[PDB]
Amino acid sequence: HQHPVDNAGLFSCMTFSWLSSLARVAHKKGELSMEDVWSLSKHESSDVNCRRLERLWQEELNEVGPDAASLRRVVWIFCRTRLILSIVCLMITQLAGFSGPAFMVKHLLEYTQATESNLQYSLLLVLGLLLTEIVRSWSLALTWALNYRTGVRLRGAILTMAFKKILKLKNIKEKSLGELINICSNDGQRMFEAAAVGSLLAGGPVVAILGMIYNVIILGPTGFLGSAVFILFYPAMMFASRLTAYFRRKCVAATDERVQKMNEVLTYIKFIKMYAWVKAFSQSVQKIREEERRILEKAGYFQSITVGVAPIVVVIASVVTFSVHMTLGFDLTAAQAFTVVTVFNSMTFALKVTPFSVKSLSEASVAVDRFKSLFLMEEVHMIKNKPASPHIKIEMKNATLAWDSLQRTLHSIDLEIQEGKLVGICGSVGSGKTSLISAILGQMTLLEGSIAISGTFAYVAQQAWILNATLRDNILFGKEYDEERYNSVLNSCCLRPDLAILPSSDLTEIGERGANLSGGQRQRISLARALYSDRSIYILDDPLSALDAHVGNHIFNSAIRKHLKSKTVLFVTHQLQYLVDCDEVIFMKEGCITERGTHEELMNLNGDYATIFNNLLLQGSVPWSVYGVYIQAAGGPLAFLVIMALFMLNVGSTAFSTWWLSYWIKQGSGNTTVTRGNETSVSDSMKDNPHMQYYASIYALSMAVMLILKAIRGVVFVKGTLRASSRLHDELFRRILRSPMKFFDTTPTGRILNRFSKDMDEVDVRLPFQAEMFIQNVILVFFCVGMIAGVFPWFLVAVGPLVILFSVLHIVSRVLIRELKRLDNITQSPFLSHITSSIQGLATIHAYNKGQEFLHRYQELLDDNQAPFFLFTCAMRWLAVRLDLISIALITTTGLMIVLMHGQIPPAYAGLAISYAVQLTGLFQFTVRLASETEARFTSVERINHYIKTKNKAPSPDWPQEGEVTFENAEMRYRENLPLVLKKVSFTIKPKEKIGIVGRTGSGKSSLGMALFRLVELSGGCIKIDGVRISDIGLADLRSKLSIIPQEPVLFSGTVRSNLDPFNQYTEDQIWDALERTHMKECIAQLPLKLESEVMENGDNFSVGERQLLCIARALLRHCKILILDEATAAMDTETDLLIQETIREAFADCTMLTIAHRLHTVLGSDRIMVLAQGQVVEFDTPSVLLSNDSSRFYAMFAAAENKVAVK
Repeated sequence: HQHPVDNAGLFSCMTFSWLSSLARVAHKKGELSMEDVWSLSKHESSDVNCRRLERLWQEELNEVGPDAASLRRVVWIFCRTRLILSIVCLMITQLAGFSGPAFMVKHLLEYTQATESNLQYSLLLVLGLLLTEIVRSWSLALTWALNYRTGVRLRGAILTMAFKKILKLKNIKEKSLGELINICSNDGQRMFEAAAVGSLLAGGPVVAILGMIYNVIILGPTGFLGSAVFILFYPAMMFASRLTAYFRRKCVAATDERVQKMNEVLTYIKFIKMYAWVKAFSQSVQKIREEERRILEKAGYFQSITVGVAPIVVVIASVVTFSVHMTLGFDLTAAQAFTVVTVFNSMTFALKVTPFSVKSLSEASVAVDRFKSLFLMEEVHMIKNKPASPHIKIEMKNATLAWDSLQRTLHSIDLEIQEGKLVGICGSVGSGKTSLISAILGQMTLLEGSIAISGTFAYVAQQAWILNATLRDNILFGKEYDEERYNSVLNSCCLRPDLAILPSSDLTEIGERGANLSGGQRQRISLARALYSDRSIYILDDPLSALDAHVGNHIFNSAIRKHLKSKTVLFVTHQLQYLVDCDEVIFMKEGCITERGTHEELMNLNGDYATIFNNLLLQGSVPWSVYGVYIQAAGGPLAFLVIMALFMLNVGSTAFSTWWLSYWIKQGSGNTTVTRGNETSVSDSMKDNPHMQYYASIYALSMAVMLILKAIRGVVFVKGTLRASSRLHDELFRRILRSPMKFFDTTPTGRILNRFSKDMDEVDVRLPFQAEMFIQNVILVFFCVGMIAGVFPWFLVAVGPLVILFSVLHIVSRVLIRELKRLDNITQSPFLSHITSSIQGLATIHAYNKGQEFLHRYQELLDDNQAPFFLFTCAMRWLAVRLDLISIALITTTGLMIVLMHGQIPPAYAGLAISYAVQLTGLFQFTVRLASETEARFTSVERINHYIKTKNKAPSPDWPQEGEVTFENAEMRYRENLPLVLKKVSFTIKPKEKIGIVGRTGSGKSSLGMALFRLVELSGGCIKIDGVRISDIGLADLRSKLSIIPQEPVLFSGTVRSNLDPFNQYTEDQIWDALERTHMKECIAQLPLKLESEVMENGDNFSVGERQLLCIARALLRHCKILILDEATAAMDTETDLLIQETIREAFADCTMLTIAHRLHTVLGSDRIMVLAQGQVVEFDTPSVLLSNDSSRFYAMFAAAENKVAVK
């Protein structure tokens, strides 16, 4: 039966032994492939379960009605038959995992206390213990198998129904926030988890109740205190979890703000370095980091108070019960005490899994509510009426429709067209053509009139849908491939030029791409698809919205007039050009019919259409270096030693408390003789000993000591790990990524913004948690083995082969698990891609007929994703069962060891060995899983560490005054692999002289500005300012003088005062004087807080002119002797332009002025004009002389610019 699951018997299904061959193949080969994973096993396909659920829901709706219908009843009825069997198996395992400690151990200890010699009794008891262990383990395996299969079935069915519903929506208004995910995406994983890890809820209370009753039976009124301890304990941990969640949410808000600021200042680095403004941003980031650190610290304390639930509770309950029981006058023995302790050690198993069940159930309930909210919407309704006459295609007779908002836009619409007729519709903006287009497709609701439609539609929207596939099939849209049709379509739409542009051929994709395409080409492929589809009636809505006249004419005369001569065409557009050739024109205005007839008749009528026409014509290897780096960053070996010492001290304290309990009992009476009864005798009772308060005092002291040590350990570990994480990344990374050069160009800025947002989370939140859990588990295992082997020295024989077996099995398990995970991870993505591409643009999908193709593709991709999930879960259960077998063997060995030696060991030590052997169950799986999880988190540190690893000449400040600018053959190159931009450039500028820069783009205009600031080192020559070489002056000293106004005005978040002067080097009087000169003082004065008013990002509070005026203000604040102006007139109005020229000439008239712009009039008034071409200086003369020379290129450019106005 194909899949092996359907052929296995009961024994193979109970042990998961049908998966064994895959492990052997994975070991032999090295990696797996999708060719031999498996297929799907039937009984889990989408169609069968979808039909079943649909039938159930329809029956429910018919039975009750759409007011009180519930999805919970339907889901329960769907999953009713198997949950009962799962519950029965769980009850059997919980009942059989308690009969061991309560009945088997007590009889064994009581036998040890007796004075006989038998082997049959002890052998029978050993047999009983082993059999109970086996039964418990195998029952648990069966429960898990059943639950996994049921969950997979339910998830598939619900997801397929959810995506089936969406394709028939006629009120699409919710954004792609619910539809894309919460209905057909990972939202079904919650419904899977509710049946996989949900349920299992009646597992804790039952065993807890049974244990409480048994304890009261054994001891009684003094045995009635363990219940009190447990009840008073657990709600405290609930409260601690709530507080941790609250603090975590607040920290999330703060770090979101920090990363927002980091993104804001990551790409302005030229602006920052041009003024040497690196001080402020460091301060701001440091403050935000401090606040985040404090909140994280508090959350860490409250989260770490929790991880020690079980042994602490056991010790507390035992101490209280036994102390109160003894300090009243009573009797105790080894059997009772150690039976009670062993029972206390088995109550705390299902209380390790109840909370996950509760939270999973809550999430599932919310998801079901959302699904039921979706399932009630308006369906589709397609018109099936046929025209009375065969010559009629569309029919309209006094039909009125209202758009559902119900808003009327159409009123008494009547028209009639026939096959082979071209009809054009004209109207203004908002006339109501779109309402008619929406009504003819049947989307609009019907209120009055009759509708008749025959034919097939071909719809071209004003926007291209663009489908994630190859060009050939995208044009094909699921049609048979041909040759003459294909080339006729290409020639008709003149797509051949575009084919040569494509790198490879017409086989690439039109998805995200790297070059995208133009709107006109998208329109061209849209009409290509439409006219290749070969439908009956064509609906064309303004396909030529943004095209040139020529291509419109060729497209028209090639396709519309020839191909669709006999095909009905409906044309809706605003332009009145092609309407000459149309055989019918209908004018729509104010939702009523105005004109009807041919074009010539329309001109004959001479109505509003004539007026409008006239107006228009007018891998994960992770070597040890990572661990070494983390340890070195944490502080050194001393921190490691301190933390390990504290862990060992805590666990040793717990072990000492239990040992003292064992040591008190052995000292029976103390060779004390009493005269009770009628004759003297030596008592054997523990109460008779005169010294009893000693031992109770030492008990209380032990409890207090253990509590104090646990608190100290938690605090110290949290603080140390937080310091280790906070130093490395931020301190040694932000200080380095603020002084590279050119590194910012040949590297995307979207992958340096990352590693500041995700890696910080991975290093701050999860690593300490996982490390703490792992270390605690390992140390506990070591202590348990040592404590057992201390009493019986021969126990260190059955530990060797078990270690060898564990080492053999672990590697195979790890390889199989990794390989199975990778396949699911790789195969996830096309599912999501198809879902997104289908959700975007439902109109065209519903336009022709296509629903079945998309549904089939969805189902196929669903199954291909589903299979490896099931395989992965089965592998995990396989490993768990093997480890359980090892533990059972160890327990049986120690029990037999106790039995075989009798009469030479006191009963108390035998009880202690038994009490410590039971604790070993269910630890190895936890240890292995936690080791893998904490290994997977040590990858971020590697990337961060990799990215981290990869004079004098101070003269007097006489720079001002005679500020001469001289160039002597300056050469520079942007990169070492590119041609030199500047080639022997030399010029001298006199002080207080105005110079303009003109030339074509790419000829080296920006090179002068880049090299004047020494941002890129020159390759030859030298530049001297005021007789001082710029190479001998420090970068900080040189940049503090010159100023440049950028072509685009940018502003940062904060107050106006910070945006004007962050260094607080100026008082208010100069700021007001500067603001008054640019006539913006009144605007700031009108602000309620003036200079304290808050400024949003990008300066959205102000208009463009205000931003530019603020830029000139901050330029005027510095009072520089040398100024560079760079294209201040990009898209700014003429009034503001004359304003800025007036302000510049009134303010910058006492300093050297250099201008680089595309407007000749800006540099017309300059003393001299510079012309550059191909990196060489061409012309250097006054404007009067340059204009007088015809051969000058500047004069030719001026004539060409002037001809654009005089001629036109």
